[PDB]
Amino acid sequence: GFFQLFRFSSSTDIWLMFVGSLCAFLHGIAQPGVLLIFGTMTDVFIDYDVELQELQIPGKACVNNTIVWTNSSLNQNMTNGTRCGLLNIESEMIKFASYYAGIAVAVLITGYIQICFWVIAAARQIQKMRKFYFRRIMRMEIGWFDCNSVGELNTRFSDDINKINDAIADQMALFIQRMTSTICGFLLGFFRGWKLTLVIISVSPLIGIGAATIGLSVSKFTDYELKAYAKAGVVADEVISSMRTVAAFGGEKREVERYEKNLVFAQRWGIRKGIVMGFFTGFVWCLIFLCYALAFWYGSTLVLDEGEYTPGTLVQIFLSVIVGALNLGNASPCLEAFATGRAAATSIFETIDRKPIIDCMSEDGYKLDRIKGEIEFHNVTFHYPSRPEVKILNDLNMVIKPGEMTALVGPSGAGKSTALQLIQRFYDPCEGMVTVDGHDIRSLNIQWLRDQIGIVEQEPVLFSTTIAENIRYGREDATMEDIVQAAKEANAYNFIMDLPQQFDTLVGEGGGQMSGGQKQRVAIARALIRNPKILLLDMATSALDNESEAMVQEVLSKIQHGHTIISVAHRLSTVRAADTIIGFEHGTAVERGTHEELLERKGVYFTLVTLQSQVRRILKFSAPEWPYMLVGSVGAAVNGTVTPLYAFLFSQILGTFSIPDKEEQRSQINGVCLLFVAMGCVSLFTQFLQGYAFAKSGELLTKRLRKFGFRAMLGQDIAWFDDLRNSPGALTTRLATDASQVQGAAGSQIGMIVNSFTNVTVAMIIAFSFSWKLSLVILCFFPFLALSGATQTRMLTGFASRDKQALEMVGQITNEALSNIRTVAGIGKERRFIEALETELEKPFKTAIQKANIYGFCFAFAQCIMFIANSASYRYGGYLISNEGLHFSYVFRVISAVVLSATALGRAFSYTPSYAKAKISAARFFQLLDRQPPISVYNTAGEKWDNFQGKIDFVDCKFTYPSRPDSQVLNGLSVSISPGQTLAFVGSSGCGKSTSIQLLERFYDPDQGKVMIDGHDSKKVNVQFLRSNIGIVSQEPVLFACSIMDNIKYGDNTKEIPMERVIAAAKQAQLHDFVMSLPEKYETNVGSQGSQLSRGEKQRIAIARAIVRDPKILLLDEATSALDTESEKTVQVALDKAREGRTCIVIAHRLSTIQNADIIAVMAQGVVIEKGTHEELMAQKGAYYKLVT
Ligand SMILES: C[C@H](CCC(=O)NCCS(=O)(=O)O)[C@H]1CC[C@H]2[C@@H]3[C@H](O)C[C@@H]4C[C@H](O)CC[C@]4(C)[C@H]3C[C@H](O)[C@]12C
Ligand SMILES: C[C@H](CCC(=O)NCCS(=O)(=O)O)[C@H]1CC[C@H]2[C@@H]3[C@H](O)C[C@@H]4C[C@H](O)CC[C@]4(C)[C@H]3C[C@H](O)[C@]12C
Repeated sequence: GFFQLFRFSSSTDIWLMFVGSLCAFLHGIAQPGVLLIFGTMTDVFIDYDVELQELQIPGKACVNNTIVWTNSSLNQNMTNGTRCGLLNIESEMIKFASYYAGIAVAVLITGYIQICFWVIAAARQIQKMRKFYFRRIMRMEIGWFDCNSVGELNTRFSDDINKINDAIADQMALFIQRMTSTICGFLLGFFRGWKLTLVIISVSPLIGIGAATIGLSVSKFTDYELKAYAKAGVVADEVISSMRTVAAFGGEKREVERYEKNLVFAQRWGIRKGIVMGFFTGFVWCLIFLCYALAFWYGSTLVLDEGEYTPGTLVQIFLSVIVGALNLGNASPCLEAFATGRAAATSIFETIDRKPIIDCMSEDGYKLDRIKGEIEFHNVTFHYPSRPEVKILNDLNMVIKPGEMTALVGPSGAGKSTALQLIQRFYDPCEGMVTVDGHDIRSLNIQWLRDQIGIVEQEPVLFSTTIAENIRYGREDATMEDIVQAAKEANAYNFIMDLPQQFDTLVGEGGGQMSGGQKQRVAIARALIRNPKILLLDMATSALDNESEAMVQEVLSKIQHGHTIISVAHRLSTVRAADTIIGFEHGTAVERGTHEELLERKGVYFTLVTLQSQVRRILKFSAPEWPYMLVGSVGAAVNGTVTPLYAFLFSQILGTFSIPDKEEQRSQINGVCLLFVAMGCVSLFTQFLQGYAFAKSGELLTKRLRKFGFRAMLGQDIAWFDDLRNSPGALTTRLATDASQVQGAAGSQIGMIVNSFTNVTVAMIIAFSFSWKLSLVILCFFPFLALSGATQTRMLTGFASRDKQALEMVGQITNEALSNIRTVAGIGKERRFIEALETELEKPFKTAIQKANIYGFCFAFAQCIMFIANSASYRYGGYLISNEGLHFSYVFRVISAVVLSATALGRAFSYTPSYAKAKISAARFFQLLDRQPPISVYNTAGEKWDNFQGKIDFVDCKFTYPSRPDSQVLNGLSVSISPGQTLAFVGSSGCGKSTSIQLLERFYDPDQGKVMIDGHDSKKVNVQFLRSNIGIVSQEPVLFACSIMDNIKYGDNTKEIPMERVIAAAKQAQLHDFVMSLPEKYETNVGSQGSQLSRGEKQRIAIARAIVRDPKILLLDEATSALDTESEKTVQVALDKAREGRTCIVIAHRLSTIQNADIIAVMAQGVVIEKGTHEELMAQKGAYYKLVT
C-alpha cells in the first residue's frame, strides 16, 4: 500500500510532518494568490491614464475640463467629480508595493518550514527503518541466507531504501503545494467570471499533458540509455577482461568492428531523446502563446462592450488558469516517485516481520548445567532448503561417547559439511530429534547451546578490527592477561613478538593480512578462550600453503586434549591416532571402529587407502559536424529572442486598453493578438530544430569518439592493462559514461552561449531604450534571479545529495557481518554487529539534518526574490508615472523584460552539461588517443620476412615485472634450441618460469639479456609477422560468446577464414566425436546463456583454438589442471597430438605429462644448470628425484 509507508513514526514525528503540511498548503496559494494583486494593479494604472490623456486635450468643455483644473476645493459642484486627485498614483503604489513585500516575507518563512520539516521528519523514519531491517535480518535462520544473495541484500539496504526516502521526504511537500495551487488556480478563475474561463479551460488539459511529459521524460530516458548502451557495453567488457588472448591471436583489427556495429543503438535513443524533450518543449511553448490569443481576442469582446470585465480581471482569470495547468502537470514527476517507492518497499516490509524458526531469543528453552559431553544423532533425514529434492543424510545413526576424539570419514561428499552442522543447530532435522545429555537440541536456549560448542572453520575469515579484540570476540569477559594464554597455546605468541606492533596491529582486513596458515592460528585462540567442552573442526587446513601444514596440525593433534573432539580429516594420515572412527559411505555411519577392526572389513578407511594412501582539440576533432551545429545555431538565435519579444508585445496589448475610441480596441487589439499566432506557430518549429540538431551533433560525435577511443585502447602495451588503478572493471566506465561528458564542450555550449547572447542583449536594448532610469533599479536584482532560474529546474549545488560517501562506512560494517554469516552465528554473538551499525548510523543522519536547512534555505530565497523584485521596482515605477512623465506601458515593458529574461538566462544554464568536467574529460581521451606505447600492433610493419623454423634462443633473461612491484628480479636464463624439440621448464613456483614464456610473445620486453628469433632480436622483430606463427594455450581457458565452431573459426582472421582445416583439426585435436554428440551440429552457443561446459572438456577447445592456424612454435603454458584425472587423460591424449614437427615449451606441472622429451633447465633461482635430457637426473637431483626422496 502507499499510506503504509508512514509506519515508523513516533508521536513527535507526526506533528513535525503536520506543521509542514499546513505550511505547504499555505505556500501553495501564493502562486495564484499574487495574481489577485497584479490583476487589480494593472487596472489602477489604466484608470489613471484615461483621466490623464483625456485632460491632455483642450477639447469639449475647456472652461471646466470635464471636472479637472481644481473644481474639488469648492462646495458641492461635482455631479460627476471623479476626475481629480481622487486617484493619487504615488499614494496607491505604496498601498501595493507593501502587498508584495508582505507576501515576500510570508513566503520566505513558509517555504522554509515546508522543506525543513519534511526532510528532518523523514530522515528520522529511515534511521528507524534501516535499523529494524538490520535487526530482524540477523535473527533469521541460516537457511534463509542460503537462498538469498549478498549483493541482493545490499541493494535492499542502500539502493532500495533510497527510493522510499525519495517518496516520503522531499517529493511530498513539493507535491501538495503543486496540488493546492492547481485547485486555487482554477477556483479563483471561476469566481471572477465564469464564461471567460470556460473557454480557456478547454485547452487547459492540452497545455498540461505536454508539460507533464517533460518532467516524466528526463528521469525515464535514463532507464533506456543504460539499457541501450549495455547491449554494446557487454562486447567491450569481455575483450578488455580477457585481454591476453585477443592479443596473441591478432584479432585487434576486427574486434572493434563488432563494437562499432553494435554501437548505433546508443546513437538512436540519443537522437530520440532530444526530439521528445525537444518537440514537447515547443508544444508547451506554442500552446501558451496561442492561448493568449484566445483570452485577448474573444476576451476583448466581453470587456469592450459587455463591460462585465474590467481589463485587470481579463489578465487575472487568464494567467491563473495557465499557472493552474502548469502546476497540474508539474505534479506528475513526483506522482511517479510515489509509485516507484510503493512498488519497491514490498520486500523491506516483508523481511521486517517473519518470525522464523531459530533465532536469538533468551526465553523458550531449558538452560542446563553440567553437560557430560554427550552427543547423539537419532534416525534423521535431512533436506537443504535450497535444493530440497535430495535426502543428504540417509537415516544417520551415531553416538559420540565423551572424553576423547571421534572421526568422520567419507569418500568424496558423504556427510562433508551437513553432518557436522546439525549439532550446533544451524538447521533442523525433519525427522529424528537429536539430543545432548538428556533433552534434545530444541527446548533449550540457543544462547546456552552455542556457548559450549566451538568450531574451527574451513577457511579463516577475520573481521576488520585488531588482533586484540579479534580474539576477544569469544567470551568477552576475558582480559589482556588471559587472551595471551590462548595466543601461545595456539602458537601465535611467536607471531606476537615478530610483528610491527603488539596487540594493535590493524591487519584485520584494511591492513596487510597474513597467510592462511597464520590466519588459522588466530581462530584457534578464538575457540580456546571460551573454555569449550565440544570441539568441531571441518577440514581446517584446506585452502592455504602446505609449508604451514606441519606446525598447525601439531596444535590440533597434540596440544588439544581433554574432552570431546569431533574432527574430520583433510587426509587420513593425521586421524589415524583416533578414538572411534565413525566414517561411512552414504548417509548412515556404517563403520564405528578403529583401523584394526577394519583390517578385515571394507569400510571407507580400509577402502580409500589403496588409491590415496599408497577545446580547440574538440572542435577540430568534431570536424564533419559543421552542418548540424550551424542549423542548430540559427535555430538557437530565434528562440532566444522569443523571450524578450514576448515582453515587448504583452505590454503592447496591455497598453491598448487605454486608447480612448472604442473602435480602436477592435482592430489594434486584433493586429497584436495575431502576432502571437505567428509567435507560437514559429516556436513550435524552431524549438524542435534547436533540440534535434544538438542531439544529433553531440550524439554523432560521441558515437565516433568511442570508436577512436576503443581502438587506441585496444592496440597498446599489455603492461598497462595490468597497471594498478585502471583495472578492466574500471576502464569500461571511462568508455561508457566519461565519453559522453565531452558532448558539453562542443555541441551544447553553442546552444547556451548564443541562446543567451540573443537573449540578454535584446532584453537590455528594449529595457534601456525606453526608461534607463527605472531599468537600473531592477537590474540590481539581476544576478539573484539567475539563481532563481538555475534552481527552478533544480540540480543547484544546493541539493547536497552526494553524501553517499558517508554511507560507505555504513556500507562496510553491514558487509563484513553478512558476507560471513556462518562464523557470526556459530561464534559468540551477533549482538555487536547490531551495535556497531547503530553507532555508525549517526553520521548520515547528521548530514541529513544539516542538508535540511540549506536546501531548506536556498529553496525559499530562490522563491521570495521575484516577489521582492516587483516590490522595490513597482514602487519606483510609480515615482516615474506621476512625477517624471513616462507612459504606464513602459513600466510593464522594462520591469518585465529584465526579470522575464533574468529567469530564462538561468533556466538555460542548468539544461547544459557543465564545462569544468568537460575540459578535463576530453583531456584524458586526447592523451589516450595521442599516446605512443613502446610496443604495439599498429606500427608500420617492417623488419620481417624470415622463414622461422623455431630457432628461438634465450640469452640471460633478467626480468622485473616492471609495472607491478612483485619483485625486482625474475630469473635470468639462457636456452638455445633446434626446431622440433622441447624446453620443458619445471622448478620454482612464483613468477619465475611462467613469466619467461609469457615473455615469449610481444607482451613484455627484456630490459637486458636479449633473445633471438632467427639470430635476430625481439626489439627488431615486428609484432605482426612474428605472431602469425606461434600458438599459445593459457592457464584459465577463455572462450568468446559464440558457438563451438566459431571459436574454432576464431583461430585465424589473417588468412581466408577457414572451414577446410576445421575438419582436419577435428579428429586431430580430439573433438570430432564430441562435436557430434551435441544438441545441434555447430550452433552450440556456450558464451553466457546456454548450458555451460566443463573446464576439463573446454580445454579441448582451448587447445583446438590454436591448431586451426599453421603454427611453427607451440606455447603449451600450464594446461591440464582439472582435478579429476579421468578427464585429464582425455586432454592428455590431445596435447600429445599437437607435436611432431613443432617447437614446444610445455611446463608440465603434473609430472605424468611427458618426461624424456628434451632438457629441463629452470630451478628456484632459475639459473641454467641442467642443459640435459631426462637421463641425467640421477647424480644431480631433478624433478622426479625430489618427490621420491
Ligand atoms: C510553471 C512553473 C513555474 C511555477 C513555479 O515556480 N512552481 C514551483 C517550482 S517547483 O515546484 O519547485 O518546481 C515552471 C517551473 C518549471 C518550468 C518548466 C521547466 O523549466 C521545463 C521547461 C523549460 C523551458 O525553458 C520552458 C518550458 C518548461 C516546460 C518550463 C515551463 C514552466 O516555466 C515551468 C513549469
Ligand atoms: C505569467 C505566468 C506566472 C508568472 C508571472 O509572470 N506572473 C505575473 C504576476 S507577478 O509578477 O508574479 O506579480 C508565467 C508562468 C509560466 C510562464 C511561461 C513559461 O515560462 C513558458 C514561456 C517562457 C518564455 O521565456 C516566456 C513565455 C512563456 C510562455 C512564459 C510566460 C509567463 O512568464 C508564464 C505564463
